Amino acid sequence: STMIGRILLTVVVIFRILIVAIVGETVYDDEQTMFVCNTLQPGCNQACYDRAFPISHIRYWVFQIIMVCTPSLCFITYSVHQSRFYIIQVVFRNALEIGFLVGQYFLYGFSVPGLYECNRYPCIKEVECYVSRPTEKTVFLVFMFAVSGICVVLNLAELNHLG
Amino acid sequence: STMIGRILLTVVVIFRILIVAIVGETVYDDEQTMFVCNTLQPGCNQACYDRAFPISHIRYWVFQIIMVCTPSLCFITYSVHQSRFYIIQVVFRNALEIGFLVGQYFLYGFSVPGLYECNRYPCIKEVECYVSRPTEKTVFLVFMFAVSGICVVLNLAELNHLG
Amino acid sequence: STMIGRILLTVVVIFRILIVAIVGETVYDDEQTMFVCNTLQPGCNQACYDRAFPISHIRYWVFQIIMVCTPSLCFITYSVHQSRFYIIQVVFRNALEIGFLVGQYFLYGFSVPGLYECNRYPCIKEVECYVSRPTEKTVFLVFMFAVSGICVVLNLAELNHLG
Amino acid sequence: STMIGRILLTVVVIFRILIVAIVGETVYDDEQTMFVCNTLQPGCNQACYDRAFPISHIRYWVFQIIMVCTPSLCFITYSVHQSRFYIIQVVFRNALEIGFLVGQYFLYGFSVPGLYECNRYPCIKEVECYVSRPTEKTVFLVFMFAVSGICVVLNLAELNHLG
Amino acid sequence: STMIGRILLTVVVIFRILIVAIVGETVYDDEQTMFVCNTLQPGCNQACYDRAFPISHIRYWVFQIIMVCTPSLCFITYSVHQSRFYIIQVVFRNALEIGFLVGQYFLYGFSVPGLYECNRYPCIKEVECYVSRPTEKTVFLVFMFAVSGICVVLNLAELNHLG
Amino acid sequence: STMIGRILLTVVVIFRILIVAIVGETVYDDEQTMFVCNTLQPGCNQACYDRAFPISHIRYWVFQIIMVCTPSLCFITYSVHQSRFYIIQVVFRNALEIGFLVGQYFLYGFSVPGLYECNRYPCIKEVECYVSRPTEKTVFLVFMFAVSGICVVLNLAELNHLG
Amino acid sequence: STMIGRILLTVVVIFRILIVAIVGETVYDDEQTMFVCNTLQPGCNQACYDRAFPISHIRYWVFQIIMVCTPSLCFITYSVHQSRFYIIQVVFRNALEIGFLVGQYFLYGFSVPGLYECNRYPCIKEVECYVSRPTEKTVFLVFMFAVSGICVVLNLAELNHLG
Amino acid sequence: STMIGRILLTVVVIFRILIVAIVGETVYDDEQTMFVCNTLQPGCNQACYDRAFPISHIRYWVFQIIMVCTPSLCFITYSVHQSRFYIIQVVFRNALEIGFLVGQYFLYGFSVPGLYECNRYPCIKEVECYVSRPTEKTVFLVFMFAVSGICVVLNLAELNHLG
Amino acid sequence: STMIGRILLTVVVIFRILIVAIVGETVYDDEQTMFVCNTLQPGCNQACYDRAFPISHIRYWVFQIIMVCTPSLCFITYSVHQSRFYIIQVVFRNALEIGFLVGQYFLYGFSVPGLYECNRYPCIKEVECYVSRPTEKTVFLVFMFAVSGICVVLNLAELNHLG
Amino acid sequence: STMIGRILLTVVVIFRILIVAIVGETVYDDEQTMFVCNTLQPGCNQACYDRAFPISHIRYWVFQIIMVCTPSLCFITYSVHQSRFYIIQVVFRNALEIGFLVGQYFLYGFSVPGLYECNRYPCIKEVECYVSRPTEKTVFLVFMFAVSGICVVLNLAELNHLG
Amino acid sequence: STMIGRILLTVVVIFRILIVAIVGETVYDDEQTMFVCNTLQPGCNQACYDRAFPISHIRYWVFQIIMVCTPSLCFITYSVHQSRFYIIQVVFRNALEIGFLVGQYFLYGFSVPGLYECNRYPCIKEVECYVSRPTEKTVFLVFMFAVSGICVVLNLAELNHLG
Amino acid sequence: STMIGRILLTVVVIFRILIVAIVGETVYDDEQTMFVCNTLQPGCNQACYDRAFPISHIRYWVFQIIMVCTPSLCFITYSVHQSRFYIIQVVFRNALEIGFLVGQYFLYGFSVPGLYECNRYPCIKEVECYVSRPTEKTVFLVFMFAVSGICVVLNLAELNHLG
Repeated sequence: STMIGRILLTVVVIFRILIVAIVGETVYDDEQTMFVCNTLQPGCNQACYDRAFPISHIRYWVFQIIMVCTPSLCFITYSVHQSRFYIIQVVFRNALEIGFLVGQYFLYGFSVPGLYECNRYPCIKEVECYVSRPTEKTVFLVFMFAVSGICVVLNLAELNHLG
Repeated sequence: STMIGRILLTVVVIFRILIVAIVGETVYDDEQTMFVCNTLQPGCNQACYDRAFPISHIRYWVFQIIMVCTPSLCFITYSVHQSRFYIIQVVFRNALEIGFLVGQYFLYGFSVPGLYECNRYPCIKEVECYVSRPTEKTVFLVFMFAVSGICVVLNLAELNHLG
Repeated sequence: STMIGRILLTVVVIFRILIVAIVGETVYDDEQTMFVCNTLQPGCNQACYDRAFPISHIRYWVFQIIMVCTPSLCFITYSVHQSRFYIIQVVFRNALEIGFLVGQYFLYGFSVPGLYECNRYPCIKEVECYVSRPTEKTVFLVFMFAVSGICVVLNLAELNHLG
Repeated sequence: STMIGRILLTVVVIFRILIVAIVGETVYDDEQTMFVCNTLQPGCNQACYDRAFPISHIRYWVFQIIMVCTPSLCFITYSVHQSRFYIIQVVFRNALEIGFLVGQYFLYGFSVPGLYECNRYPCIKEVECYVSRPTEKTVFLVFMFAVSGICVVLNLAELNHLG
Repeated sequence: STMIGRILLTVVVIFRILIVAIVGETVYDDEQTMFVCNTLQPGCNQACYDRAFPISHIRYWVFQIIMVCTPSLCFITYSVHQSRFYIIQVVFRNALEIGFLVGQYFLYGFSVPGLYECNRYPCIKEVECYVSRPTEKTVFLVFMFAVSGICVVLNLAELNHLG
Repeated sequence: STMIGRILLTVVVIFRILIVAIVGETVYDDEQTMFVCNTLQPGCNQACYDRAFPISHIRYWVFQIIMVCTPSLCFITYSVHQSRFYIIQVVFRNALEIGFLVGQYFLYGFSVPGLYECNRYPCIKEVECYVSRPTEKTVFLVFMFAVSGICVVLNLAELNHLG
Repeated sequence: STMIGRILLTVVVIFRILIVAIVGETVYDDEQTMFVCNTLQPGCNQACYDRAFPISHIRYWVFQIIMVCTPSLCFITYSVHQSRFYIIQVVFRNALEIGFLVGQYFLYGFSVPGLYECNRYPCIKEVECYVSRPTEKTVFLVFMFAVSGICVVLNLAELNHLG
Repeated sequence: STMIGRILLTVVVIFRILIVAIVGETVYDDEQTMFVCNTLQPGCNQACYDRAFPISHIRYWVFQIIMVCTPSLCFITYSVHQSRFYIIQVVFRNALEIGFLVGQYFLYGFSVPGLYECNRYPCIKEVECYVSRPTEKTVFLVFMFAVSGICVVLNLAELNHLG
Repeated sequence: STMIGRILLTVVVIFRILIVAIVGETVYDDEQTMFVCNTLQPGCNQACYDRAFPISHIRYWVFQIIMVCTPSLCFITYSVHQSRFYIIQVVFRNALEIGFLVGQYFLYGFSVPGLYECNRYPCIKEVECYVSRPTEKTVFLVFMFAVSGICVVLNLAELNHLG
Repeated sequence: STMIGRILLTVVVIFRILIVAIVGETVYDDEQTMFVCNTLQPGCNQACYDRAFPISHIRYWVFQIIMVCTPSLCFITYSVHQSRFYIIQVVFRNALEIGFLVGQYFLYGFSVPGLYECNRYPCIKEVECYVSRPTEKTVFLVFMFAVSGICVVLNLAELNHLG
Repeated sequence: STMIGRILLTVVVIFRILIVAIVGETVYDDEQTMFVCNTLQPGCNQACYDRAFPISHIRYWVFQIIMVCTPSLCFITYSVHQSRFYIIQVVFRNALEIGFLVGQYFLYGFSVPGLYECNRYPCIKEVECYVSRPTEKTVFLVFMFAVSGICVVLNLAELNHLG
Repeated sequence: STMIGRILLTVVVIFRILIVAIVGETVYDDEQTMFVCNTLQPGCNQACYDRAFPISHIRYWVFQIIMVCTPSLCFITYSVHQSRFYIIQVVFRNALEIGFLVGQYFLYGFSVPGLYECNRYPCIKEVECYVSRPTEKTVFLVFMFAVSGICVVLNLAELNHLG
């Protein structure tokens, strides 16, 4: 019952990592080339794009994948050079993944709107801008949040048993 | 008679997976760059493209390839760490592939039209938009539906024998 | 005399497969970007391109390469799991390659014209469109038809001996 | 206490090297295509871009990654051909990394502004130009400066013990 | 004296093959995008480009590299399945390489002009068109002709000795 | 003292080769797309670009890397088939690298100007053109000249000892 | 009381005629140059302009001015060549002016909208078009209808007295 | 009865002449600027405009006004220098006006279509072109034909009496 | 003292009328061609121009010139057909000119701003538009208001004496 | 018989002069704005227009009208200040009009072609240009040549009688 | 001596008035269409044109012509209705013309520069703008100032004699 | 002999004045709109046009017509208010016309070139610009110089007789 969950964690991790490496890289290719605003101003496309999407979805997910696999790198490299390390590494993984999930919800939310209203310099008054591919990016948002939730839950399976 | 079908399933799976990795990625390269609508409105190209093609054909097929190979990943990883697992994994594969096939038919259908009629904001009244490469995408649709059907049938070969 | 022909078949197959993987992919890169029609109509470039070239040359050749190597995949995978299989696989290869060659001649012919005359909707009356790179695509057509003919002939060498 | 720090240095190094190889290459793809100035002058976009960003962020970081791993290449190649080499290589690594960090702060600083004011020939009087993606490049700047600081500190851990 | 020449042939062959795989592919990237003619006619750029450069330089060199290495593939595959084969393969290599060299001189010549004069349909009367990068393509032409000559000469070294 | 210099030569060679393979390829990507001249003439951009930069910086450096490693290829291939070869190969390497360095200085010099003055046909009288990225290309020029000098010096270390 | 009304009719007539000759000609100058529709279709601007404004306001008013002064031309030319003519000419003037007023109301109405919805060939489905200067043309419409009403009333003053 | 008709002829003549001098000149101002064809060909707008409208409506009407008033100029100038002249001048006026009316019907007809189909050189195959203001030009056509008919009839009133 | 004021009224009237006929017509020529708004919307230039300037300055002044000279036309035409008429005509002129002056102040005010903020359909949110020639139109506004005031005052000179 | 011809000369002269003043001025309005050539060259439109039409049709006809009425101006001004003058003036008129007619035929001919082939600097090789309104200008050419012929003939009527 | 000066004043006045009515109106036709600034900003052309030329040269000269002829209109209209009026009118003319001349020098100066430097909103920092036809406008400025000076002097001739 | 020359002077004067008022005004209409230079610089068209044609041909001829008729205005106005005036006026006319003719030759010369070479700021180095209509302007130049010469000669006829 409790033993197999490790199989589930490993498989969702590698799954999680190749959806994000083979699918996500090309939904987000033309983000800024196909982002258009309704103005004649130079430099308002750049301002309003950077205000709407300060850090892209896929950069945050790459960093979140790499950062929650660093504790394992420590646990491997300690073994090669040679259980108190084990529990520490597990609690640190749990803390990192919860912090990253809640930071995700607070950065992005649950949706990607199709319109944005922008009032940064050099734009005059407020302007309207149009996102390219909002429904696919919404589906990807919700899929990553669900997988993140599943691994949060399964990591919390192991915590209670030994702790 | 019944024994060889496994050879056929494995070969159609790897076949299925490399047509989709070497051919499909570049029919769908210029989908949004070569999608044109008949208007002067900013932001109606984005709205009407995202309404016509909410999730691209090839993202659904990547996910369908990866998702129907996850049960095997569980069956391998259980064997390394060490028959009731076997039958469960087979029935889950069958259920997943049937659900994905019927979801495909209900998302996309059997054709890709050359014209689309769109009435989303910011577009004014209804507008006409023009798909790039509708015949090749139709041939690919029908080919994937046929291969999906073949593996559905051959998976259902094995179910009856043991079950 | 008869024995060496297998060497010739294998070498023309791998030859055939790397000309098509290293040369063909970039003659056909800019096909639709550099296809131009003589009109002011939106959406007539897409219609007339898709009417002229319903399935690209190189997609048909990829599929023809992959499809005429699937019988060997069956013959290998049967041997790993463990002569009546042999002759069946050979006659199926022959039938597949002849069907694909004649289907090629009936799809494409022997030439690629430099002009095309098109009368699809949304185009008004008939229009004239201009193919990019017709001579190189003609040379590639004729080269693939000749190599296909050579392997058809050499496969038919083996049929008569055992059959 | 002191022994494990080597694990931390190695892991931050490989970490540091793959964030920079998988993330950084595509924030900086469209830097000059999406850099716009407010003029009708030919050649003022080139002048003002090259004045604002004389050496890109990511070229400096590639060179800094490669240059602070060359002492290890010397220490490996000496061992294959066959402790005084060791301490020398460590002090040289420390000196190189401190020099590169302070040179970074003096080249770039801590921010990337969204506007630039430029008065190079051929531009007339002073002109205003607009950076694409200033917030993401700022986050990357600060992240690289923090990781550089961490490895500076941990290298200085080892110096005091033997020295 | 005579023995070492084989070392020279092998090294010039691999040399010849990686200059052509790492350098040549990107001189010829923008050939048709940066080819411009002096007209307002649709479809005269395509006609005049295809008349000037019917088969690109680098496609001919790829085919010439692959075609003059096929005899060795026959000589290897015969050895695995198991001197009269040897001499035949050598004379065939010599004949192939001389035929390809002289065909090169008769297709392309020794120069790439910077201007071209074109009178194909749909162009009106004769028109003037402008080649992009003629000096680099000339240097590459002459370099490939010189290396081809060197291997022609060294192959003819071996012929006389045994023959 | 004299023995270790070989370590330094090997490491600067591989260093030299990966700065040039990972950094240089993308400074020189948009050279001709972002090269602009001040005219309305068709075909003066092509003429003046090819007059300013007859052979790109990075093609010369690729060829210089490959050409000064061919003597080692001869020395390896002789050893496999089996000291007079050794000294010959060293003097040939020295001669090749000095010839390539001085040819570099005579082709390019020490700078890349930001303006160019051009009077080739089809341009009318003399025209002014604007280089993209002159400071980064200058830094790369000077870096390659310095590394070339270092290996020239260290090769000349070995010459005197045996000679 | 009744006698002076003729003074009022003559003065409103000449008034009516010079507002229409000095003011009206240049409100209606740029009508078709500044009429814009929201499409990319050739020839939909012409179709939709001609459907919206089949006969311009000012052509109808010129014809109405000229046509209701022709009876006086008959009455003058009869007198030069030399009371039954008089009453006939008056009743004909009355009939003409009432017919022209009611025809005006039935052609144009009381307003000029700022938007028009158009579904003529070559336009696709229905389209939206934008009138230039709708408020000034509305003020002119209402002013001409009021003056027309005043002269209708004053002509009907004279009818009853003699009739 | 018969005497007054001369009053009617004179008044319709001056009427006819000022509708044509004050109204007609500006319906036909932008005829060729606002005539558009559906092509990218240079010089097909000129060819197809000149094929559709070989002689403008208003040039024919100016000439018809001037030509049917020349007999009166002869009759006046004869009287100043000083009945057989009279009847001759009347029959010549009648013949001229009938010839001009029937020539009008045979040149232009009764309508102005909104579309024209054109196959003149330099146009490719047949093309579609769009007339500006077809309804107003139709109303003017029919009005001039009706007035021409009225004066034809009234001239034929006088012929029978004396003749 | 009181007698000469009539000379002043007549001369300011003809003065007033030729400044407005020779100067004003061409300040207001390019009003709508040189009116620009900051948007990509079709039809927002028309909407926002017509909202900013519903009736042009010069149409109101033409009508005000013509309307305050109609009482004199009545007083002349009464005299030709033949003091109670006199005083009535004077009080009506006074009332008309005061009503027109105060209506002017309430329509236009005392300034013409260089910017306008507009939120009419089809414009999105509020937009900014730019008036051409605001200082010259301001000088003309103030000049016409001053001359109007002077004639108001001098007309009120005559009222008190007889009344 | 001979006496009336003077009436015919005077009337054809004034006729000739008002067709040319009321019709001709606006066929030739847009001659150079609507003259298009098939090139991208600056300044080839100007060169080829000025080569095709060195002196416009209507300037030659204005000068021919004014120059053949100057002898009458001499004959009038001599009479005011106060038969040998008479005959001289008539023979000079005849000589002037014949010289102008034959000069017309030698300048222009009898047609206006729709295409022109031009090889002036700055044009490259020969180019094709397209005349606007060639049929109307042909009709005007032939009409002026016929009227010129008629007055030539009638002037030659008077010569023989007195001479 | 003193008597003839009146002839000179009248002739310079009518001279002055027809140079300004026949020449000046078309130097100043394209002033704002051919005024260009070096920016991409909407609305900076309007701002900077109106800042450079607040009131056109020719409007000031029209007003100066009309205003210095109003005293004569008073002197005529007084004579019709019927020497103290005379001297008053002369001193008022003198005062008006001197005030207008010095106001001219203080508005415009003696030159029209070819460049203007502008820093009004919406322009960013300071911008450079280019005047069309500065030398002709300078010649006209100096000519009007000289003629104004001549009439100032000759008016001052008459003042001293009677005064 | 000597008496009639006055007839010739008067007629050439009025002739001279109406060729220049009816023909010249529209050769010089599009001078600056159809003047094109070969650059991308803003403001180089204005600079180079104003350098090439500082004062237009037709402004100089208007001023020369008006200035050589002012002495007659003096001679008329002296006669109305009432032989020493006569001779003075004649010598002044002669001096004015000779000065204007030689000033013409020194301003303009005898030709109008089709190309101009310009090196004014803001133009970069020297540029080439293209005159519109050089042959017609040359014919007009030579015609005005010939007529000017004729009146110079005939004025000099009268000088000698009385003087």
